[PDB]
Amino acid sequence: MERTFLMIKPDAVQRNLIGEVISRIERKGLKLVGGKLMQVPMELAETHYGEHQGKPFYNDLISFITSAPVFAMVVEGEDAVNVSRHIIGSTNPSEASPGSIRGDLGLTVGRNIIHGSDSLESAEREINLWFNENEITSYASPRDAWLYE
Repeated sequence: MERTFLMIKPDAVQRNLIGEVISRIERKGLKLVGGKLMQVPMELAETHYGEHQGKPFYNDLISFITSAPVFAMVVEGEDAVNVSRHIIGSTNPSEASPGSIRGDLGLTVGRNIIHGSDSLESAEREINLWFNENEITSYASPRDAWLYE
């Protein structure tokens, strides 16, 4: 089944929203398949946000993402990448739909609660970068028979 990478950012962790964010993912029907609270190594940060490398907000993205732990997640479900993006909401929390994570919980584009893989491509990249196969479980849930055909 389709999988994506999610990350609860240091802002959420420092605001004590880990529980709140996880509930919103769970209840949508996505399956938590890998997860770990971890401090982010300087190496890992740069390679993860490689694609932005030139920008006006890169220096401050590295310092931020490493300023406290994060909750790194691997979530599984049908259409996971775009479903996740849907409940996460637009980058700018001022434009993200009310009801979405960013919409309800975040204030500013730089401090916006949670990261989600933006494509099937970067999903597979990000999953392999943050997790090793043996950290990612794979299991059936009672509700699976009732989320899908």
